[PDB]
Amino acid sequence: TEPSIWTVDDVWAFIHSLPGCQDIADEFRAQEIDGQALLLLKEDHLMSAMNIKRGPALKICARINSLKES
Amino acid sequence: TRTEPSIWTVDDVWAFIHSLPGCQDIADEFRAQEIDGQALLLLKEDHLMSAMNIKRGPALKICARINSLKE
Amino acid sequence: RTEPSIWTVDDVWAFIHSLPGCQDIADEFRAQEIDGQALLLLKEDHLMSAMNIKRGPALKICARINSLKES
Amino acid sequence: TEPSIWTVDDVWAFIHSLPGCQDIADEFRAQEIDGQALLLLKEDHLMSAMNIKRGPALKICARINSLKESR
Amino acid sequence: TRTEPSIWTVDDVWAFIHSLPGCQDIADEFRAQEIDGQALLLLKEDHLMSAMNIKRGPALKICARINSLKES
Amino acid sequence: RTEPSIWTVDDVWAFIHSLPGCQDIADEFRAQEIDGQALLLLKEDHLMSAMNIKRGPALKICARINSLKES
Repeated sequence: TEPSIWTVDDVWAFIHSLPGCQDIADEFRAQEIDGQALLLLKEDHLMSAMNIKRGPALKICARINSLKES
Repeated sequence: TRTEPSIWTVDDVWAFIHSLPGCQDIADEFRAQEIDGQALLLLKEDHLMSAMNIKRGPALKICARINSLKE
Repeated sequence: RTEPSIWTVDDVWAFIHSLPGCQDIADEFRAQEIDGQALLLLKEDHLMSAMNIKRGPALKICARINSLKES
Repeated sequence: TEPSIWTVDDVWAFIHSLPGCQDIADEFRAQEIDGQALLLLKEDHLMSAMNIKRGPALKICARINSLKESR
Repeated sequence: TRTEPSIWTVDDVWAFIHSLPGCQDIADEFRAQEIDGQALLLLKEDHLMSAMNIKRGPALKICARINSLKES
Repeated sequence: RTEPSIWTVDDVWAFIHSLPGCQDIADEFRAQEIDGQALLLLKEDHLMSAMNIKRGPALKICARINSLKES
C-alpha cells in the first residue's frame, strides 16, 4: 500500500489507471520504474527526458503529488 | 454529455483554444501534446509563459481564460 | 482615442515605442504579439523574467501601464 | 541636474560615487536604468529581482530617498 | 564512510550498485565500463541514461543513492 | 617543454598513460594523432559515446582535461 515499497508491476497499474496514460504505463514498466523510482521523478524528467507529451506528463506529475499528500 | 471542463477531451481543449484570438496554432500544439480538460486544469502560469515554445501574448490570454474557467 | 483593451499588436508597439528608451524593446512586444488584452494581463514579474526585458524599461513600462489602467 | 531627466550614464556616475557600489553601478548601466527607472525603484526591487547584497542596497535606497527628499 | 568512496575499486562499486534495489543486474554494466569510485563520483544524472544505456528506473535510484553517498 | 596546447602526440600519450586504468586508451590517442591541441578540443560526447572507450576511464580523462584547463 505504501508507495515506497511498490514494485514495477504496481507502478504500472498506477499509471495505467490514469486517463490516456495506459500507453506510457508500459513505458514506465519497460524502464523498470518501481515505487522508489516513481517518487524520485522530477517534473523535468517526465517531458524532455522520458519523451512524454505534456498532457499525460501533467496528469502523472499531479497524481504523484497526491501520493505525497501535498 | 457533461458541460464541465474537467472531463473535456483532447478535441474539446483544441476547440476551446482554437476559438481564442491568435491562439489557433497553439491549439494544434495543445492537441498534439494530448492536453485534455484534466491536464488543461493542471497547467501552471510558468508552464505557459516559459516552459514551452509559446509567445507570451497568447500565453497570457490562454492563462487568463483558464483562470476564469475555474469559476 | 481608443480603449487599450482593443489595442492591436501594432497599437501596443507604438505605445511601448513612445516610452523613453523603450524604442528597441517595443519590437519584442510585437514579436511576442502582445495586443492590448495581453498588455493589461502583464504583471510586474512578467516583464523582465518572461520577456528578457532589462529592468530599466521594465520599470518605466510597468509604471505607464499602471497609469494606463489609471490605478 | 534633475533626476527625472538623467540618462543611463548619469545614473551610473551617481551609483558609482557611492561607497562599495562601483560594480553595481555597472549593473545599473547594463540594465539601462535612467533617471526615471531609478525613481521607479522600490525598496524590494533592490534585492528581490536585482540580486544586490543588502549592504550596498541599503545605501542606494537611502541616496535615492535623499534625492526624492530635498528636491 | 569508513571506506572513502574515492578509493573504491571497480569491484567495490559493483557491490555498491548491487546493494541498490533493482540494480543487481545493472551493476554488471558499471563493472564492464570499469567504473571505480573515482568515476562513480564524476557521473552526472544525464550520464546514467544516455551514456551507459541504463534503464530509467535503476538510473534514478543510482543517482539518488550517490547524492546521499556524497553527503560525507 | 610541458604546455598543454603545444604538446605532441607522444606528450599526450604519456599524459593519458599515467592515469589509472587509461593505459590502453593512451595507445588509441597515439594512433589518432591527438596532440595537445586536439586534446583541448575534445568534448564529453567524444569520450563517452562517439568512440568505443569504457565510460569509467572516459570520465576520469574528461575530468583531468577539465582540471588541465583551469588556470
